[PDB]
Amino acid sequence: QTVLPFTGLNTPNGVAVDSAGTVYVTDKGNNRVVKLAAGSNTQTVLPFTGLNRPSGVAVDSAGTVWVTDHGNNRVVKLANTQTVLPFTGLNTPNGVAVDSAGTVYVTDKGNNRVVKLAAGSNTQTVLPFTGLNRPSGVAVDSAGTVWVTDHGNNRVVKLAAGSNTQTVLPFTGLNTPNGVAVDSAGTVYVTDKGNNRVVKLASNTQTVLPFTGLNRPSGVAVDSAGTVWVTDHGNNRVVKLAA
Repeated sequence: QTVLPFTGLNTPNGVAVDSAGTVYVTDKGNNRVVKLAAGSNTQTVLPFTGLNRPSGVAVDSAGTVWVTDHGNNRVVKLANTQTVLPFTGLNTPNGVAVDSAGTVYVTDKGNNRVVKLAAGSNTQTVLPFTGLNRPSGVAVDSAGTVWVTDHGNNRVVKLAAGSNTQTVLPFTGLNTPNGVAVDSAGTVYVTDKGNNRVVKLASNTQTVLPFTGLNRPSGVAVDSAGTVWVTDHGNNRVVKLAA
């Protein structure tokens, strides 16, 4: 593993990576989002304003950055105009994901639900998950399958594309799973926050990734080359492992 050269992070939560290898991190305790260009030593604070304990971050292929502004019950995006997305009724939203169509998915953690907003729409859809308990991370693959970490229930669930009912993924021994990412090949990675580890599922037999010294890992992201980035929330750092 290598430790990325961020400085002064305070409980980093979410992480996202784009196709040029730029890494974006929500610096939750400093109310800011920072980024590192590939191979750079200086981080840049993005011109978001008014953030309060931001949690999740996602980036689309057009370089637009979406952040769940947890403490303000809202989702904001940056194209340098910041705009607030027209979600309604959110309660401490935390995970965010965006598909190729520009559809934004949010885990509405305080309301035990997952909602989505189609691009340029004033229509919020509640996804038909059931029995969720503080859902925390969300990922969506190219086929439209949605994965959610059901933090409070120590499980990961998914709604297969076109399905009306969720399935529980065959992970074993999770303790408050927090972040989820899915690569091009359908491999799912989950930060098992309460066990200080990152696991993955290609299969019903999971693997533990060979990170060392994690302390409540939170966010996870994977790039097109299979490199895995994890916010090591308890150690105020971001670490990565190449494939």
